[PDB]
Amino acid sequence: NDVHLTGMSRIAQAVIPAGTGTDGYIVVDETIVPELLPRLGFAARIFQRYAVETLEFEIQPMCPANTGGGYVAGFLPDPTDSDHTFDAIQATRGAVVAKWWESRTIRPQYARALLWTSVGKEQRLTSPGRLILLCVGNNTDVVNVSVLCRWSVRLSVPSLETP
Amino acid sequence: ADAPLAKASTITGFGRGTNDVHLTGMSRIAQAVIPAGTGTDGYIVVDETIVPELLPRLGFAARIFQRYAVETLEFEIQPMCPANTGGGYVAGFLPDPTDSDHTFDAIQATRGAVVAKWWESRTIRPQYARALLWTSVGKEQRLTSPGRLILLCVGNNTDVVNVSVLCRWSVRLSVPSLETP
Amino acid sequence: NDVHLTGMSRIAQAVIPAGTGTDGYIVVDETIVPELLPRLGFAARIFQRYAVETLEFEIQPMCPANTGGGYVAGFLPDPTDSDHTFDAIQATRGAVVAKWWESRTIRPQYARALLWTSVGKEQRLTSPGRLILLCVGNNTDVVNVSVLCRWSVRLSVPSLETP
Amino acid sequence: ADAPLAKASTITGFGRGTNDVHLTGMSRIAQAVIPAGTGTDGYIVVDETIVPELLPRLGFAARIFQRYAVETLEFEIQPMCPANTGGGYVAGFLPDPTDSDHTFDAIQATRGAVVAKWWESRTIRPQYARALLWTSVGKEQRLTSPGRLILLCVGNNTDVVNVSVLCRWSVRLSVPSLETP
Amino acid sequence: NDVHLTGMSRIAQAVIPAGTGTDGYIVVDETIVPELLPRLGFAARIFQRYAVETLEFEIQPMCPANTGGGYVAGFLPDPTDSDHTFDAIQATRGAVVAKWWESRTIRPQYARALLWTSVGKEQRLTSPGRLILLCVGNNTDVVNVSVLCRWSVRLSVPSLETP
Repeated sequence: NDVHLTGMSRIAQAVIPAGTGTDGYIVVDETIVPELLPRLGFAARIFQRYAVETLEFEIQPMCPANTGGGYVAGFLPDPTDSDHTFDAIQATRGAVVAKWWESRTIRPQYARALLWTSVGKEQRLTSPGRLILLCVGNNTDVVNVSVLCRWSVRLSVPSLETP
Repeated sequence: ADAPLAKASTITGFGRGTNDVHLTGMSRIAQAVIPAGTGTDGYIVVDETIVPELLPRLGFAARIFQRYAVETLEFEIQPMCPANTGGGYVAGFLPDPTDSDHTFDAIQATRGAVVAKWWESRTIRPQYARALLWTSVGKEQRLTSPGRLILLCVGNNTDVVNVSVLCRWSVRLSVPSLETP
Repeated sequence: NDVHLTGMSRIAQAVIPAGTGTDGYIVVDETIVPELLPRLGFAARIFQRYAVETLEFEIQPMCPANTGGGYVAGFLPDPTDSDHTFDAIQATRGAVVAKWWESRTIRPQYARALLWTSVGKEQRLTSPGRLILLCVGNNTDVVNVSVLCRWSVRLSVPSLETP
Repeated sequence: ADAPLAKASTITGFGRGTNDVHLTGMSRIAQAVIPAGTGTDGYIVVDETIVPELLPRLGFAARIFQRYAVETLEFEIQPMCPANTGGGYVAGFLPDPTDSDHTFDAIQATRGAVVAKWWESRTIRPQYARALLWTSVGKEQRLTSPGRLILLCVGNNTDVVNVSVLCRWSVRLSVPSLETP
Repeated sequence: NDVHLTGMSRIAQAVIPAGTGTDGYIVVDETIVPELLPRLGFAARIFQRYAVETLEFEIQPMCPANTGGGYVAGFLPDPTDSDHTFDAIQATRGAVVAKWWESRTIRPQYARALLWTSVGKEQRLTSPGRLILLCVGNNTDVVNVSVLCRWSVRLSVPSLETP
C-alpha cells in the first residue's frame, strides 16, 4: 500500500593517484537512480512509484592531512547528459567545497514530485537529479573519497520488475 | 517434652540465594595490528561475537547465574596512529550471531554504524536485542549472544595502523545456579 | 483456542535396596517434558504450545521411621545433560532436604515463557527445567520414594502429533 | 574545526566496575559417615576451615572481588539416624584457623557451642571475627579465613550415624579485580 | 610522635626502542614499598608505621607526536607476584589508557589500613598495592615514559632501621 523507508548507504567510491586530477576533473558523475542505492535498490525492485521526502549527502573523504588539494560538489536537478564544469555546480543551491581531508554536507533542493522506478524514454521522471563531485585543486598524494547518502522515501503501488 | 522416633530436620533457609545483581564496567574485546600495504577495502580487522566469555569480569560471574539481560551497551574504537596515515575504517554492530556478513554494505546499513579515518576515534550506540538470554552454550546461537562486532578497513593505509576496540557493558544477571564450563 | 488445565500426577518412582545410595547417588533425574506427566501427556498430544502458570512438586517418600538417611531435591532450569552433584542443587531457588520418612515441598522458579510440546533440535524450548532427587545419606533399609507434581498450564494452537 | 597531529583518546568510563554486592544463601560444608563401634570420645568427625572455596557460589564470585566481610554466619548440624543410637556429638566454632585443637574441652569452651545426642539437631550462633579479610591465599592464614568448624563425637554410638553439617552465610564482597586460582 | 608528609617524586623510568613492546609487554611492574619513593625513603628509615591518606599517580610520557602506540596503567591492591596481563588492569578502579604522547592521572582505591615499613614474612602488611604500566600498542619510535607519584602519609612510632 504505502511505506516509509529510511537508510544510509554508499553511492560510489573512487581513488585518484598523484598527478591526476587538475581543476575540472570529474571524479564521479552519477544520477540518483534506484539502481545505485543498495537498500533502496532491493526495495524499488518491488514497488513502482516513489517520492523522496528528505535526501542528504555527505562526502567523507579519506586522505592524510598533507594532501592540499580540494573538491567541490553539488546537486543538479537536471538529469541530462551534459554538465561537466565548475560553474554549473557553482550556481546550484546547497553546494560544498573544502580540502581533501574535510567532510562536508550537501543539503540539496530536490523536486518533491512523484517519480517512477524503472527506465523509460524520458529521463526526468525516474531520477531526481545528479551528484557531481569534481576536483578543484591538483593533489599531492593518493586520496580515497567515499560519498554517502541519507535517503527517506515513500514507495507505493506494488509490482515486480525483471531487470 | 517427650521423645519421638526421629525429630524433624530444622534446616530453615535452604536454597535462598541472591537473586538480582547489576554489573557494569568497561573491558576490551579484541585488538589487532596491520602492516603497511596490507588492509585494502573489505579486509576484516576484527570479528568477534559478544559472548559473556570475552567480557572477563562478567564471565567469572555468569558462571553462577543463569540468565542475563543487557541494559546498556556501547562501544569505542580508538585507533592509534598519527595523522599521516590516511586510510579509514567502518564499524558496526550486527545483532545476528551468524557467520556470513563480510562487506561494507552490510555494516553501513545497520543502526548506529560509524566510518572515519585512522587518526580519529568514534563511538557506537547500537541497536541491541534487549531480550533476556541464557549464559551456557547450546545448539542454537541466537539465545546466548546479543550480536557481533565487525570492523573492517575501507582504504589503503600508508603506515602501520593499530586499533584497539573497547566495550562499555551493563547487565542484570539473575536466576542463580552454578555450571561447569 | 485456549484452555486452562490443572492436575496432580506421578512423575516417577524408584526403589533403593540397602547399602546402595551413598552421597551423590542420583535416584531420579528426568526433565519436565509432556511425555512424563500422564494427564498432560494425553492433552499435549493435542495442542502445540503451552505455558506453565504454576507448577509445584512434592517428594512423598515411604519408609519406616528407622531409616536414618536423607535426600535432597531441587529444580534446575537448564535442561542440559550435565548436572550430577550436590552443589548444583544447593544453589537453586526452592530446594528441600529432609530424612527419608519426611515429605517436603518444592516451590521452584520456572521460566514463564511459551514453549513447544514436540521434540526439536534445541532442548531449551520444550522443557522448563529438570527435577533431580539424589540421596545424601547412606540408608539402612529399603525406601520407596514416589515424587508427585502439581501442574497448571494453558495449552493452545490445536494440532495432532504422531509419536 | 581544523586538523591536529593526533586527536586525544575519548575513552570516557574506563575502570568503573561495580563496587558493592551482597551474597547470601546456604550451602553444606562437609559430610561423613561413621560405622558402628568406631567413634569413641574425641574422634574428629569433620574439621574443615571456612575458606571461600568450600562455599561454592561464593568461590566463583570471590574470584572477581578482593575483600569480603562476613555479616551473618550460622551453622546447622542435622544428624540422620533413628532414636536408637544413643551416642552424641559436640559442635563449635573456633576463630583460629590454626591446626591444633582436638579435644572436648576446647570446643565446649567457645561461645555458641552445642552438644546433643545423635538423634537431635542443633544450631550454632558463633562469635566470628567481623573484620574485613582478603580472598586470595598467602603466607599467613589469619587474614583469609574466619575460623574453623570442629565437630567430634563424645560417646560410643550403637548404630551407624550419618551427620551432614550446613552453613548459612551472608557476605559483602568488594574492591573489584580478577585473579587466577 | 605523629607527622604528616606530602611530596611528589619519581617512582621509575624506562626506555623502549622501536619494534619492542607488543600488547601485553610489561614496561614497569613495581610494588609501592618505601624503598622506591625518594623523600619517603629517607623518612621511612626513621619511623615504623605509616598509613597513606591520599596517593595519586601520573604517567608523564615523553615522545614525539608521531609515535602512535599506547599504554594502559592501573593499581592492583594485591601485592602478589602474579598479574601480568591486560585484563587484570582492566577490572580495577581508577585505570587509564591513552596514546604515548598523552599524560593521564591514576586515582586509585587504596587500603587505608596501617602498615609497616620494613620487610616481613607476609607481603600484604608492607605495601598497599602495585603499579603496572604495560604497552598496548606496537610503537613506532623510541618513547621515554617517566611515571610520577603524589604521596601523603602519616608516619609514627619512632625507630631506626639498618638496611
